[PDB]
Amino acid sequence: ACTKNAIAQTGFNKDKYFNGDVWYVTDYLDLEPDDVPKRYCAALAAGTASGKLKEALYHYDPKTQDTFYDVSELQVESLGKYTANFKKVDKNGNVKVAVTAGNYYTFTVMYADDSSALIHTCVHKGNKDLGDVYAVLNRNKDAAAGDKVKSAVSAATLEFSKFISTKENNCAYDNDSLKSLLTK
Ligand code: HEM
Repeated sequence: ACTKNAIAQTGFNKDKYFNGDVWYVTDYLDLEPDDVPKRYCAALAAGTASGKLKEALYHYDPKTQDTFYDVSELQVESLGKYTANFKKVDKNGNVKVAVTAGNYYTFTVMYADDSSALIHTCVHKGNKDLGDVYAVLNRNKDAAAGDKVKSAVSAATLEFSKFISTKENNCAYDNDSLKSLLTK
């Protein structure tokens, strides 16, 4: 279950964030115990495609090899806060699981600059009961979190020391498929 109304960044620059490029998750914080694996790889691309706000997601469990992509058209709740009915797709955008009512996530951009971001997401997926997940993003998949984003974690009244790193999982990403999925 989700419990947080995350506050969007003051002055959030949507066109910079949603520029069609890839963001890598470098660190995350799951508020529910035992909710997701400790070891994981995730990335996304975010952009406008033929006038529509879109996100493409990639998840990979480096131990099980469980892999999945998603694409969504984002709807706007307020600047920096979005809702999105996700469809699971293959890497080429072919639909594996259609959009369904009740399958959606919310997405709040709590901090962003050109190279780093802090987001909150609340995923709703039928009968599961996932909780709040915060993620530190970087444009560079290997970047250690810098002072701007770490300060934003503190300003959200969170402890960066509790975030789990994705860096020791040998994560490798198909950047091309994330970018192309934005159109699908
Ligand atoms: C930008 C950050 C993220 C977003 C927006 C996001 C969103 C989602 C969405 C929409 C799904 C359901 C997809 C589908 O069924 O088609 C999902 C599933 C999942 N995510 Fe994430 N995710 C993010 C990061 C992470 C991270 C960092 C982890 C680390 C463990 C993670 C673990 C999982 C797991 C284990 C599932 C499968 C849940 C299940 O079906 O039992 N996610 N995520």
